[PDB]
Formats: sequence, structure tokens, C-alpha cells
Amino acid sequence: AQSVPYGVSQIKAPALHSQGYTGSNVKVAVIDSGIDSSHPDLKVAGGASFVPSETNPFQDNNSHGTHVAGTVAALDNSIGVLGVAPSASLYAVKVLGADGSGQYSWIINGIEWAIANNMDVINMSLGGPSGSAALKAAVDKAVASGVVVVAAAGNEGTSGSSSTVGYPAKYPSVIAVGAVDSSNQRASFSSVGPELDVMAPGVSICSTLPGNKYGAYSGTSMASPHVAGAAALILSKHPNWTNTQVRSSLENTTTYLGDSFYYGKGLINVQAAAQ
Ligand SMILES: [Ca+2]
Ligand SMILES: [Ca+2]
Repeated sequence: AQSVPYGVSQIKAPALHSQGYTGSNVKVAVIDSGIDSSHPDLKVAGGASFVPSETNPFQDNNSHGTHVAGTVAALDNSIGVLGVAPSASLYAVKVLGADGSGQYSWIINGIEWAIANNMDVINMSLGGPSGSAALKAAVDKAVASGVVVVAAAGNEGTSGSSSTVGYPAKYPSVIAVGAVDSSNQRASFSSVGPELDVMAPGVSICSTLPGNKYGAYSGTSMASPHVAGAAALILSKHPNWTNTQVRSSLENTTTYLGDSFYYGKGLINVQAAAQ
């Protein structure tokens, strides 16, 4: 009794699953609060922890990382939910603690680890109001090394005529993801700005939670993994594509929904992006 979350269907992933493209052999690093590797609906391939006080990357004391990982790769079996790319090798890069916050050094150290270990895709469902020379350098170095870097735009809403997109999503190298609901309308919390690239489902998203549980969360943090998962599906069909060709295909085959200041290029359609 396996349920497919609306969001997985909304970006058209099941169409690729049926063709045999499920993200096999693609390494996706979920840079977050850790992932509960004991979840029956997840298979964590590796990981590392950069939080000084939480040395086990496979222990998610928050719940954020496990939910985010489940959107990316919850297994295709007869239990729980289904992920966007269920055959992806999932890596837990724990940079946030039990309180859901982390220090930039920890996050940057996590991005660095991801580059060194050849992650194909990096998902950052995190972000702050300020950036740094070191934060830009890390995400720029990952993209130069062929990694697809996806990040949550932020949950700051609108503000006059200002961009409310956070970092690292604000850097040109990072694909910034905003959130939409089931009806393709922008979630009122979703950050806006000319830095927004794509939109993905982000309201009441059902996924995995520590302790063999399932729960729904809302935020651009939930939108982001739909796009990191999409990137993995596309690489399983076209492993020769560079990170640049993966991003172009994603941005260029979206379903146009309003002005780009609010919706980026629109809703991703991985069926059209995978070719
Ligand atoms: Ca499942
Ligand atoms: Ca960006």
C-alpha cells in the first residue's frame, strides 16, 4: 500500500519511472539535518556529519533532512511514499543540528565534502538572508566541478519591489526553487525575485519522518527536492549531460505560470526535460 505524493505526479516523474528511468547510479547529497537511515522507505548510501555535537549523519534529530530525502528518493516498494528518483544513491550530509540551524562553516564544509566525493546533485533546503565569499566560492566550485546544485529560494514572501530570495539560492550558479500548491498557484510564503528559476510543489508535501513515520510539511524546502530528484531522473536517461545541460533542459521545458519575479520560468516538467 504505497502512495504517490501529488508533487511527484505534478512534475510528471511517474512517466519516466515506467520507462525504467528512476535515477539509478546518481549520487544526490541532501545537505541538511541528517537522514534517518533506519527508515524502511529510505536507503542511505553514505554521508558525513559536520555538526560538532552530532557526529552521526544517519541520526536526524530534527526531521527536516529525512522529509527532504524522502521527496528525493523514498523507495518504490509496497510501503510508505514514492520519491521522485527512488533508485538514487542518497547521501546524508548533516550540517544542521537538532534545532534545525547550523553555522556557515558547517554548511560550506558540507558542500566541500560533496564536491570531493563526486556528488552529481546537491540539494540545499536551507538558506539565510546573508552570503559570504566562502559560501559563493563553495557553490561556484561545485558547479565548475560538474555538480548540479539546487537550493530553496526561501520562505520570505513579497516585499515591495525587492528580491526576497536567500542564499545560496541567490547566486547565479545555484538553481533557486520556489513553491506552488496543487493548483499551480504560488504559495504566499515563497520568496520572489529575479533570481528565482523554477517552481515545484511545496504545500502540504507528504514524505518520510524519523521513526518509521510519514508527515506533510510546507515550504520551499519541500519544493527544492522535487527539482534535485528531477535532475537525477534526467541524468539516469542522459548520463553524458553536463550540469549546465541539465539546468537548461529543466528551465526551458517548464509550464509557464505568471511573471518570472514570482514564478521563475514556471513549473518543472521532468517528462519534457528528460527528452
Ligand atoms: Ca515506498
Ligand atoms: Ca540562483
